[PDB]
Amino acid sequence: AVHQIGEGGLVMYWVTFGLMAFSALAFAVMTFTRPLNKRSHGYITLAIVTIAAIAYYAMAASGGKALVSNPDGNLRDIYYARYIDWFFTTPLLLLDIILLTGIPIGVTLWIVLADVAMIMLGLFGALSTNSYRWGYYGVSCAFFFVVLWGLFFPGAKGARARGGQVPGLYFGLAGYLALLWFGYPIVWGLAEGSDYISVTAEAASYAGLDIAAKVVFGWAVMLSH
Amino acid sequence: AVHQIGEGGLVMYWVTFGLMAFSALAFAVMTFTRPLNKRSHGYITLAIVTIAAIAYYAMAASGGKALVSNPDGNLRDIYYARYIDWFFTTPLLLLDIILLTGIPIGVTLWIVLADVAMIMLGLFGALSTNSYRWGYYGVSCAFFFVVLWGLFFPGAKGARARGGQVPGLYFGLAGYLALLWFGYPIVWGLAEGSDYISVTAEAASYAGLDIAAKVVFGWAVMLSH
Amino acid sequence: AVHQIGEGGLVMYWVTFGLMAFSALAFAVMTFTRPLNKRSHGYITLAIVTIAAIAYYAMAASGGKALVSNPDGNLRDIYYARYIDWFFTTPLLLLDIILLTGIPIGVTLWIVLADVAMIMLGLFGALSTNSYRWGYYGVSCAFFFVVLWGLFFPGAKGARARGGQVPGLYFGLAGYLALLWFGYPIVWGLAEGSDYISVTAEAASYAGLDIAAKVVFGWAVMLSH
Ligand SMILES: CC(C)CCC[C@@H](C)[C@H]1CC[C@H]2[C@@H]3CC=C4C[C@@H](O)CC[C@]4(C)[C@H]3CC[C@]12C
Ligand SMILES: CC(C)CCC[C@@H](C)[C@H]1CC[C@H]2[C@@H]3CC=C4C[C@@H](O)CC[C@]4(C)[C@H]3CC[C@]12C
Ligand SMILES: CC(C)CCC[C@@H](C)[C@H]1CC[C@H]2[C@@H]3CC=C4C[C@@H](O)CC[C@]4(C)[C@H]3CC[C@]12C
Ligand SMILES: CCCCCCCC/C=C/CCCCCCCC(=O)OC[C@@H](O)CO
Ligand SMILES: CCCCCCCC/C=C/CCCCCCCC(=O)OC[C@@H](O)CO
Ligand SMILES: CCCCCCCC/C=C/CCCCCCCC(=O)OC[C@@H](O)CO
Ligand SMILES: *C/C=C(C)/C=C/C=C(C)/C=C/C1=C(C)CCCC1(C)C
Ligand SMILES: *C/C=C(C)/C=C/C=C(C)/C=C/C1=C(C)CCCC1(C)C
Ligand SMILES: *C/C=C(C)/C=C/C=C(C)/C=C/C1=C(C)CCCC1(C)C
Repeated sequence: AVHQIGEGGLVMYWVTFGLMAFSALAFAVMTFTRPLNKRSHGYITLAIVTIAAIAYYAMAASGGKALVSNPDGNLRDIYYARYIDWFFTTPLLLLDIILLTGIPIGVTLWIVLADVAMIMLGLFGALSTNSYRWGYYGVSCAFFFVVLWGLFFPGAKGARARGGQVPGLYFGLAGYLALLWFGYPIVWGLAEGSDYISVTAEAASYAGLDIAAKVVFGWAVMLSH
Repeated sequence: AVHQIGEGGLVMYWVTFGLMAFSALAFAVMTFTRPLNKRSHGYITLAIVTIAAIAYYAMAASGGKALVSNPDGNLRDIYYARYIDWFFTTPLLLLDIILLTGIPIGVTLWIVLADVAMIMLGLFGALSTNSYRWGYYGVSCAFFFVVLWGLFFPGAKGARARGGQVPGLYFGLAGYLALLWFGYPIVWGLAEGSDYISVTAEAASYAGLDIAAKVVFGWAVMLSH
Repeated sequence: AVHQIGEGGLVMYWVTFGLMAFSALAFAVMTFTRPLNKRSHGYITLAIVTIAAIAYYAMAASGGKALVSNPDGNLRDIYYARYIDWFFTTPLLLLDIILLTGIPIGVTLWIVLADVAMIMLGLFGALSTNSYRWGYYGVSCAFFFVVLWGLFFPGAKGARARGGQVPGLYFGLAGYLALLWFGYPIVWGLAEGSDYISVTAEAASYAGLDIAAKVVFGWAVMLSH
């Protein structure tokens, strides 16, 4: 069988595009308002939703996908565009909260590299036509746990060391992030991995997560400067 | 119909390759002549024409293209190689003149990111098989205007603030750049966009522009240190 | 004919994967042992064998390759994955020894860029379906010689200037590196270039070289801190 997106998925792509694009314009206003030395979280958060807006437009316009054979015998549309999005946006999301903590660049570096490895191995698993897809998935899950360790140990120490409003903002955003980001490997296991849920279900599920992880998250970042 | 390059286009690729490659060797001599602390514009300008030489060789040797369906029903050879070129060379061209101005890195950053977005969205539009090609094009045109705003407002302020020979060199190069770079979205509208002009006409038109934007421009940069 | 890997090549991929992966875990232990300010060669060497482990897994799992027409009339499986590996790992290998020398960043920059050009032009040659493959190869060989010049002239001067244990370590590693890295364009000439040796012979030959260039080399780096 050929498993591709339905109407419900395409509308979710357009809805999600609109949310990201609106957020991008808003955050551009809010950022270029602020003085040059105060723009860091602005630039980062703007870049997150701008890149996601570009990816969502692409997917809504029937780009950024390729039909890939799953070992169950179906051809499934793999939205490689989402991984390109995540390659830039997930390190940016992490930096948005890591920058609160003042930890050394050396520590931040291995957290973001654990994150890019996570995404890249997911991509490779998604483009695999065979059972070795699951080795990619499992090692990527290990790297996700490296990222979480980074957030809840050295990152957390940094935030508590700074004190003031930093711990509340950091633990609030990091706790939300940590819990939310578990949605992604779950959806992947069900979608690109096992070809169990429909591509519409996949698209809608990743869209909901992306709205939570970028729109909700981003507005929270932007509204607490 | 299948729209591909003719002989006139391939010779223009070889001619343009020769011009870039000659310029690269010359600029390598001129740069490694100069002392380590004086090499910046040298390295940048060398990199521009070296990368363009590699891209032009590739296209002359029948690489860097894929046949893509245009909604008019023709298959058109899209030279994705040129966009890979532009991804590196257009930020480098901008840096070549932005470095004259001493503006903050924060400003330079959003100018180059506006530029990379411009190129990338052009690529996506070029690889699109449907009418959403024009949304890519229009937003990319907006980003081009962001780049020009960067050059003619903060960049321009920086140059005038420095004074001396900087304003004359900056406004001369930036004015030439600004006007010349309008050629690209015009050609694209006629070529990758609408499939209106032949691929030979496309190749020749982008070649002429590239010779002006890199060979002429580069020699002007290199001959005013 | 269709030239693809046999069993001997796939086992060599798994063996090589195991060696890289073991080395990655070991080097992770050794690096996160050391204090934050002493981790540079650790991080670099860890990254080398981690990336190679990912590439070798991919190739062992039948990814990272595409069938490409050689002008001799055969279709040959080109392992583009190896070039993606080399794009990151060969600059990292160079930095691992260049960091001993204290030379200016400006010099290190053109050495690594000569190296990335070398790899990229090899990739382009490998993906070429025609005789222009050899122009890519020859220019890439020139860039290899640029890299070696970098190592044996400014890099070497830096090392001798520092003195102490640096010259012995630098010249030992650089001499080994220089000689060993000649294996790659030889194998390429025989494999991706001319389609003369089998893909199994290719895989085994690049694996042997990679084990020498990353496992042996990496253990030597890690065991001389
Ligand atoms: C910023 C840089 C370093 C990384 C971002 C670019 C990466 C993630 C991009 C660049 C080119 C992309 C690939 C180009 C072409 C295809 C063909 C299709 O059948 C499957 C997806 C696949 C294979 C893409 C996957 C994502 C990709 C690998
Ligand atoms: C330096 C990094 C971050 C960016 C530069 C690399 C980008 C622009 C390159 C990497 C791989 C490239 C893609 C790889 C394969 C194909 C297949 C072809 O049918 C259409 C072009 C397309 C899709 C290429 C377009 C350009 C591309 C996306
Ligand atoms: C870190 C960034 C800047 C560079 C690393 C990414 C580059 C080297 C990667 C990104 C996408 C890759 C390409 C994507 C798709 C294909 C299709 C296949 O038929 C031939 C290989 C080819 C064409 C790949 C070659 C390597 C590639 C170009
Ligand atoms: C048919 C479908 C079935 C496929 C099943 C495969 C699923 C595999 C799941 C993987 C579990 C995650 C493994 C990860 C286990 C932890 C590894 C680790 O070292 O990371 C933590 C530290 O680095 C922190 O410092
Ligand atoms: C059949 C072919 C017809 C297709 C027509 C589509 C062409 C669309 C053209 C686009 C016009 C350019 C829109 C750009 C308008 C300006 C947007 C903007 O905000 O940028 C300026 C500021 O950022 C500066 O600070
Ligand atoms: C059928 C197969 C036959 C194909 C033959 C093609 C092989 C071509 C081989 C290339 C030889 C290498 C050329 C390289 C020659 C040196 C060029 C150079 O300037 O580099 C050195 C300096 O930069 C150092 O500072
Ligand atoms: C805006 C997008 C976000 C926050 C995306 C996050 C994605 C992840 C946390 C993905 C994780 C994955 C794994 C842990 C294993 C398998 C592949 C995944 C990439 C989807
Ligand atoms: C050496 C190459 C140069 C200076 C190339 C410049 C290219 C541009 C200014 C391209 C601009 C584009 C748009 C404004 C919209 C549509 C896509 C374009 C990429 C060709
Ligand atoms: C761990 C991997 C290593 C050290 C790979 C090294 C690869 C090279 C030195 C490759 C060189 C090449 C040329 C000089 C010309 C033709 C293409 C090559 C890429 C294989």
